[PDB]
Amino acid sequence: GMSADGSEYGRYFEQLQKVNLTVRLGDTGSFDGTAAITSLKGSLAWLELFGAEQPPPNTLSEGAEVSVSVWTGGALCRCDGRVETLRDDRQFAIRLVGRVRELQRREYF
Repeated sequence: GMSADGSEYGRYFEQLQKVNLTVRLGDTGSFDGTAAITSLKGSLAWLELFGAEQPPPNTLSEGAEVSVSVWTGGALCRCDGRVETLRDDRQFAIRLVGRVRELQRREYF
């Protein structure tokens, strides 16, 4: 039902799994962190950082383009996204867009 649903995202992402957080910092650089999920509802997840390595103030925003990455048993499933609705410098949503492809695959021979 129309409640910002998902498709196959929860085949790769999970409610307690963790994701990279590549934030384009258009004025600064990038800020590329880690957070665990706490709640996953289709295209939407909610996050809690991983540690005291947190961004500068005023810098995160609710529609920052941010890109996620998680490993699930075969490749790197990464997805571009937006923040959707921030809550704090360490607690925030994300909304997956552009589908999740197997971009990377731990190139170790």
